[PDB]
Amino acid sequence: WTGQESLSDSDPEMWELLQREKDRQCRGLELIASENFCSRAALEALGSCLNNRYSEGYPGKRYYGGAEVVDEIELLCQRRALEAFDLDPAQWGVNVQPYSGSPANLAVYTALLQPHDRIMGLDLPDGGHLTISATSIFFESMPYKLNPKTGLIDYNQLALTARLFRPRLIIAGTSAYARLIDYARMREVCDEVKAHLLADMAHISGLVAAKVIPSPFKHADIVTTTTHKTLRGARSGLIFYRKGVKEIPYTFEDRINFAVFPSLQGGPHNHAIAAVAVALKQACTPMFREYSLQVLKNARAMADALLERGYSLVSGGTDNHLVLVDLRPKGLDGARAERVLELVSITANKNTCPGDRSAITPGGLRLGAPALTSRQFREDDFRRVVDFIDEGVNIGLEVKSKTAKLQDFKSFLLKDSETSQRLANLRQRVEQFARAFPMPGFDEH
Amino acid sequence: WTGQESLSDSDPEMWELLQREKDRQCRGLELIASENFCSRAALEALGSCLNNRYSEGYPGKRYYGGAEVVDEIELLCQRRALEAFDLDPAQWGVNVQPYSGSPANLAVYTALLQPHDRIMGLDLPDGGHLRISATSIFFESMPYKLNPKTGLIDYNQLALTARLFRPRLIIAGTSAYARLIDYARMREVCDEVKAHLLADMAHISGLVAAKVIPSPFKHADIVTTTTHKTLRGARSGLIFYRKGVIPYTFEDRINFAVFPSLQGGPHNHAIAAVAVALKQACTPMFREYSLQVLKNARAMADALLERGYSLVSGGTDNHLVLVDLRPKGLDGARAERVLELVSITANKNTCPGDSAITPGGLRLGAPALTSRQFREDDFRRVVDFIDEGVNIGLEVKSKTAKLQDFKSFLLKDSETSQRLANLRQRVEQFARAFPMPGFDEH
Repeated sequence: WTGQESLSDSDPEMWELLQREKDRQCRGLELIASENFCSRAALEALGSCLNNRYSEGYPGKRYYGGAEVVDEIELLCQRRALEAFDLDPAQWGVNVQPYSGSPANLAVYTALLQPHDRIMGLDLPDGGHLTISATSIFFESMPYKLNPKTGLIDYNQLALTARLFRPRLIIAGTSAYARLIDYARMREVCDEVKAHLLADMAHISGLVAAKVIPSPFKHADIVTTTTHKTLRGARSGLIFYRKGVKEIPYTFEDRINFAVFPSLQGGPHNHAIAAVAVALKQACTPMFREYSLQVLKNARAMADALLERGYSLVSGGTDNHLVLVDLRPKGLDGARAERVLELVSITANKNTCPGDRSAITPGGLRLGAPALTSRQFREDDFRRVVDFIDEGVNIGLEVKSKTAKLQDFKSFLLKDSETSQRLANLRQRVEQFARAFPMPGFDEH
Repeated sequence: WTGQESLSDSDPEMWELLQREKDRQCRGLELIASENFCSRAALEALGSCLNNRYSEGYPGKRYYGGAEVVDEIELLCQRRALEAFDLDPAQWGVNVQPYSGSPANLAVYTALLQPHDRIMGLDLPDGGHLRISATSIFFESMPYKLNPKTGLIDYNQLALTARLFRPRLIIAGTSAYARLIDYARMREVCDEVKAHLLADMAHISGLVAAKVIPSPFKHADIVTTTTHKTLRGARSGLIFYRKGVIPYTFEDRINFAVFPSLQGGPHNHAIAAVAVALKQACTPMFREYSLQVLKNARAMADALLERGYSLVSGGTDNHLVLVDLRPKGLDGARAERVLELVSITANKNTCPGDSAITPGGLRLGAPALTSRQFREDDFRRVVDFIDEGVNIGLEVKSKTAKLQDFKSFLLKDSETSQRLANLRQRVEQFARAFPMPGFDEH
């Protein structure tokens, strides 16, 4: 055992699996949950010897051996994050250790709130498509809601209801929201009621960095994010925090750092920090701004094509990487569409429409442009992506007429021969279209 | 821009640093914190398109598109994990999503306890340096004790205080303890006081797989671990739990605590790397490696005993040895610093008789160097270099008063820095010649 023998030679079972995922990403239309195709350079650092370094604690104050290079990476990653978001290092700091998105938010909560302190966040922030929570368990949550008429945040009810609830922390964030969040309005409500504003910009950070949308940094105390959504890097988290005066100084740095370690996490994933750091250098470039504009252009193109075929869209359209389809008028629910699209190699997830209760089978569907725009899709290509989605939906409506239960519907897609061929036909064309485009990452895996 | 260009071309600055870490890993003696060197096959899964795959939820119940392949990698990793610890699928399940060890443990607390329920773990379970823990913040913790004279865990005193305190959960686990933990005895206590036994085998779990030390699964009903210490995999975490039988109710709650309570999407690249490594862990080869880790610890202990270093608890049954430097007249602060400057990695440790006192100890481990085909004679050779480091430490501790002055002296003094550079070069020669698991250059 050398320890240096390839994956394909030493573990065929797993290499066979790895290749199926690479083929699927290449052959399919990837529209799911603001995901992306990570670059080769970032991935190289992600699966590297940096995986082997213990480095509990923080750069500067690690006195045990070996953490000297890893210090310089962590400190580099910070500067590049502050650069990507055009932040004054005197006014802003950043903690690059959080293992993913949720651990980033959890570390902010435990840093600034006592157990049982009160938090407010948007109800069903990610769509509610998987029907307690950290927020709800160790602290006292109260949701604010979307306004069912407009599909936008009901900032009024949020302002009115927060005066009564008295939260110490309000979250400004939603991964299933196709419009721009009014951070200044959220800052009003927080200052009045005497609360921290946390901008969770998980799925839109690359857009914020490229300056194709308004920055929550101009208004938020704290900003959390992910690094694998619209930022195009590795799966990781970040926590940005203000520092300096306003002379009463901010006290975020030490509490936020102490919450990540030692309160919640162990030693950081230095492989992940380096892969993030690669992607953030990439994000600073003009190439990434031109990409981010194309993301918006493509999502708007997608939105228009759906509208032009008589689809309803939650909130009328988009200012965003996302477009939320409301399928209820068209006659299909989200679970049904979600499934049918999988079988023709199109990844989406269902989404709860504003107005509908928990027990209604979500009638919407969340789509997003980041992944495919990274494969050099233009507006024409997304217009043609919608042709494929619409055809898939029309198969669904045919099968809805011939079936009753969700389980009847689902079996009928596989077993009815006239349906399984129409799906196979749409799958073959979808796949003929998608393969032709380039793909970021490695050739083979 | 393709996103397909090499790291060295598109980011020379980062590539430089990456190779400095790889170089430092090859030329150094690496004894810190039970860390290891990950297989190339494992790191190839880690550097992969699996990074791109969203899959919040669990296999079989993920109805959004794209998850078909990742459903299989997750379930395969579970079977490969239950296989590696010789666990029957009817009696044991395993959750392979924890982002690391501390999330793996935190998920178990929230799964089983309410907030403010009572817990008991070992005081300073990791050691010294770097209401503190999240376990202290949300729950009501009262620590249990090492016996300050012997070095071992005070099982009698633990049972005394546990009768008073009425804990709901007890944590068996220390990443700074050179001994076997009497899991039978801890279950006897937890049965008596009606409490859950959690076994955090984080640092030792590779040894448990290879059957070279006794298994906590015999006596515990929840087991957490890491996958990058003795298991040699990528950085991650696991939660093993009972199922079957009057049935167990751990599966649903544990799963809910991981998602949606504490985590978002799983890291499927890391899960896939773990799965590569648990396959490696099921082989006779891995058992050779693990026996050699235990024997290289003893070989390291005995060479330190043979120069009259006191070791906490007399020695080791383990992958690591805990060196008491209070007799020798140096502290863990100065020791780890000198060793760092001659490419030897270790960390300071609190000795049983003392907290706010500079830790007069040292934690050294086999796993990493044993993975470079180090034998007993190579570890006695390691102790030679460590001993020369300690000696230089005493040489400087005489000449200088405070740590700020001490550390400055190691760089600024001409005669010391040359004797350092000389020792360093003899360590870097010795180590560079050994083989290294992983990629050639990064």
